[PDB]
Amino acid sequence: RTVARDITLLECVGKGRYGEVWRGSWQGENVAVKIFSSRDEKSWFRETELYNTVMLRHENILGFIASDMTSRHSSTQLWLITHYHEMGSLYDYLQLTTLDTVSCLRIVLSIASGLAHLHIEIFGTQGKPAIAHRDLKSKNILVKKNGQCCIADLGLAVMHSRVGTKRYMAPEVLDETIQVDCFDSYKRVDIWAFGLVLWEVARRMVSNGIVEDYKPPFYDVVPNDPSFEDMRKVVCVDQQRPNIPNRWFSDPTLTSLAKLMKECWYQNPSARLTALRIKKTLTKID
Ligand SMILES: COc1cc(-c2cncc(-c3ccc(C4CCNCC4)cc3)c2C)cc(OC)c1OC
Ligand SMILES: COc1cc(-c2cncc(-c3ccc(C4CCNCC4)cc3)c2C)cc(OC)c1OC
Ligand SMILES: COc1cc(-c2cncc(-c3ccc(C4CCNCC4)cc3)c2C)cc(OC)c1OC
Repeated sequence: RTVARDITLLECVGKGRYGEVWRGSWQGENVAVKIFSSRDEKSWFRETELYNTVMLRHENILGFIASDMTSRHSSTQLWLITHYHEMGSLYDYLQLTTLDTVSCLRIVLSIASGLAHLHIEIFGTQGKPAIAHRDLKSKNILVKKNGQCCIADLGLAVMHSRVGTKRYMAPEVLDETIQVDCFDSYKRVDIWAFGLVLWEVARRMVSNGIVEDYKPPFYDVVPNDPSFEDMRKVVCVDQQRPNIPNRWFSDPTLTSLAKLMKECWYQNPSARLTALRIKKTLTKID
């Protein structure tokens, strides 16, 4: 039988330290092809090892298709092939889209659903180990045509049965007090980052004719490409948190979301809500 492996690379949709991501086509269907830099080969190995251990399948996790290693004359080429989401990342989408109550909640609940699925150990034959993502951010979330999102990029993920993006790092990572021996610590780092993503999305929800412009977390207190020290001063020494605008307190949904954010940002990691509790809270809003 024929094994059709050719993928037509059509358009580069992302480029960075990690390599490039291309919209591609296989057997007439769009796929996304991440071509790894040499600098980032470890992320290919980590994601491949994870998927070789558990084939994750969830509406809110970016769908795996294949991992490929191809020998070249002097090099090794590493590709990760996934489903393609033409609307792009949440980061891109929020730049020039505003949201209503229903679409805001649909986005954030879908993220919480994907994150809870990663975090929760499932026993038995169709089960999975618990997984922490370790690099949650709006550029690592893709928007689907049905209004839900999916979480992408498991290159830093850790299982239980490169470092994260500095802007999204939790206080205990920045002050190096994280209990590296406790898997729950990594879950709590994800929850901190989830709270920041929630803030980013909520700013784009319209209420009473008002909306905030898209900004990344801490845009008003650190530079672009903030250093580790820059972040530690803000998050650990001064214990600053993203601002909640007054106008949110005129809207019941944004008021509830502000409370939720605050409970993801406690300095004490064990005080933060769990992904499952966030899901429950979101289902009771509106
Ligand atoms: C090796 O490389 C690649 C293979 C494929 C590919 C192409 N066509 C058919 C297949 C296939 C899948 C399953 C089965 C079996 C399963 C057990 N029993 C019944 C039948 C046979 C064949 C596969 C994997 C695609 C690639 O990319 C997109 C690819 O490169 C990454
Ligand atoms: C890697 O990705 C893709 C692979 C395929 C593909 C090609 N040929 C054969 C298969 C297959 C056929 C039979 C069985 C089994 C295994 C248990 N016992 C009986 C049934 C498994 C696999 C598959 C999935 C198709 C894709 O899309 C349409 C595809 O996604 C791009
Ligand atoms: C974050 O991580 C990953 C994302 C993808 C991925 C999947 N689908 C769609 C995309 C995308 C498509 C288009 C655009 C826009 C943005 C502005 N306008 C022009 C183009 C952005 C993003 C991307 C990046 C794939 C990965 O691997 C294969 C991947 O790594 C695991």
